[PDB]
Amino acid sequence: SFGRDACSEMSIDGLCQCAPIMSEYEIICPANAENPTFRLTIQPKDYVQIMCNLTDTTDYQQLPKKLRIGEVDRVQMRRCMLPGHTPIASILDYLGIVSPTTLIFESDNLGMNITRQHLDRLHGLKRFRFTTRRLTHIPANLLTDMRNLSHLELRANIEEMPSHLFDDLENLESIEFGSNKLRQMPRGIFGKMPKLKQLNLASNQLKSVPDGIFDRLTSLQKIWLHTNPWDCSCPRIDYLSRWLNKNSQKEQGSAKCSGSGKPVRSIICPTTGENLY
Ligand SMILES: *[C@@H]1O[C@H](CO[C@@H]2O[C@@H](C)[C@@H](O)[C@@H](O)[C@@H]2O)[C@@H](O)[C@H](O)[C@H]1NC(C)=O
Ligand SMILES: *[C@@H]1O[C@H](CO)[C@@H](O)[C@H](O)[C@H]1NC(C)=O
Repeated sequence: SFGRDACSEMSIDGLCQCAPIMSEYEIICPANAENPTFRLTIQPKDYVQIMCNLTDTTDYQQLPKKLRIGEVDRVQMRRCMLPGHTPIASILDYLGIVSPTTLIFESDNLGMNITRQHLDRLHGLKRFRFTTRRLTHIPANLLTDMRNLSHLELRANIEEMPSHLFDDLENLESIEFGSNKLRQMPRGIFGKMPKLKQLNLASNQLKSVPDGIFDRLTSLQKIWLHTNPWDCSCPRIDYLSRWLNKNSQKEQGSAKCSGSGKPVRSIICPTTGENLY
């Protein structure tokens, strides 16, 4: 495991400078650079922060060599590029990071779209957060085999969500899809969520939801649907207005009608005699 002795030795050969700050260590790569390629913040047996300043994926060869961080709970990556068509776990293995349960990936310099391969060997994760100001495509197989995942956060200006995104994922307790550009929610997306307690869909472009979309959320406790331009015309808002009125205790904040500004829960649609779902 990385400690005092490893930090002192790193400052001797001067490939990367190391300085112990508080109960943590700061690694600058390359040494004495005004704008370093890598700035690592390591707290042994707790967390690792990787601050990147890369122009292209080949800059990863400038990472500290033979570094053995060991077991940590959280890995935070900031401004880092997706390592081409190579898993993110390969960066983690090279730095000697062992079995992290939380991965945070935040970057405006991705260099490419995220794939299923980028998450290979990260099946053990319990918490995953992907953040970017860049418009990104979410493939249908992105979260396949992420069976230990209980907390998912995607803030990547996503417009569409694939229908089979949560296929075979059953341990999910929290889904944070707020502050994206979502115009639609596909029917059957929350069909197999027996443990889901929190769902955030606030600050998107949702005008409607398919009928029966939340009916299988048996463990649901909190839901965010505000800051969406909801179409409160009848019968379009019939299902959501009735559902929000019945589950009023679960709603966090207030979903409002694009026109009037009235809460969605206050709409009572008349009966025309048509078929319901
Ligand atoms: C990111 O993806 C954009 C859209 O990709 C399209 O959709 C996928 C499902 C495939 O069919 C692919 O062949 C299509 O191109 C691209 O337009 C965009 O260039 C990609 N971004 C980068 C940086 O490569
Ligand atoms: C990243 O490096 C460039 C020079 O390549 C520099 O202009 C920029 O300020 C650096 N970013 C930070 C956060 O220091």
